[PDB]
Amino acid sequence: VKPNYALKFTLAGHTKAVSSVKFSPNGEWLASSSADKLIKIWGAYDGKFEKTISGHKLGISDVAWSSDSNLLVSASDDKTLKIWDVSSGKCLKTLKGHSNYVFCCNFNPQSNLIVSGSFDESVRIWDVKTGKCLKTLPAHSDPVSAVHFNRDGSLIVSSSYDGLCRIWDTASGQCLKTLIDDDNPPVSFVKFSPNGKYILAATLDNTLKLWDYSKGKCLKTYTGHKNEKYCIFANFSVTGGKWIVSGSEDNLVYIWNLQTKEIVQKLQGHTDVVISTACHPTENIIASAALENDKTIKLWKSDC
Ligand SMILES: COc1cc(CNC(=O)c2ccc(F)c(CNC3=NCCN3)c2)cc(OC)c1
Repeated sequence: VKPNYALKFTLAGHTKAVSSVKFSPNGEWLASSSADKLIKIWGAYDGKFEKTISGHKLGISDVAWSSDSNLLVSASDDKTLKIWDVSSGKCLKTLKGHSNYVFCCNFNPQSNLIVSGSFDESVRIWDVKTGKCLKTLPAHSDPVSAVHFNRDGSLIVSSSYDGLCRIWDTASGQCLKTLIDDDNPPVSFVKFSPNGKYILAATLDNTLKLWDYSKGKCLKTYTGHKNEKYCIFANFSVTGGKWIVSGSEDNLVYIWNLQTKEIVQKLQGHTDVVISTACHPTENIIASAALENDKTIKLWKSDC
């Protein structure tokens, strides 16, 4: 019915706002990225600081794991992405081509491609092994807020401050569908559901929506949080109860029942906007991270 997430660890070390937290697919790590130009690796279960990964010349707005938990990709204001070997901490490739800040990134499930979105209004598709840019999509007419592959890798969903949500054919780069075709409000985050049938989208009017991709129709709307300014990550929680999880500009983590749309819990503790949340792949564990008045990551655990 409702979860009982409670604060277990607070992870300190970043010196500017945290921008993104992500659990490794094998469950043992949390990665965090920050405006302080650093990636940090933490033990997922005990919050134990593991290492700092450094090399970007300006702040990092997103980081993402490969399917095998061995690689990270980061998106930076230095206009590049970097692919990192987590074990060594070494930068394997620097992905050059965007002409403005890189804001968002993800691997495909095969982990042979990286997709990126930028303030230059484009979506780029990159070959992981060579670091070459395979395609540049003129996807949007304002900064790109999120990019995500579906479960079989054949689709990319993108969102932008231009108000659009578009779905792209990975193989050809051509647009399959414009899911949201408004010019306002900004679409500040999007992500496929784990089975690839639905799309979770945030708009900067304090709204999250669950869309049916195939039918192009809105199935659920989630409200009650504060989101009018920042591109805040949102998540499907699937290890226990089926929830939607999101940060909020009132410094709380919100948890909703996916089916009934009722708020089931609000997690209090951060002292700034909760910009990023992540859900552990096998345990009922949430990671949350906050902006510059706070700069910490918090690990929360639930019995269900
Ligand atoms: C007025 O125009 C704007 C204002 C903005 C406002 N900036 C942010 O919300 C922001 C800044 C730094 C971050 F690290 C993060 C968190 N990172 C992240 N979220 C989803 C993928 N990665 C968010 C954005 C924008 O385009 C994107 C255009």
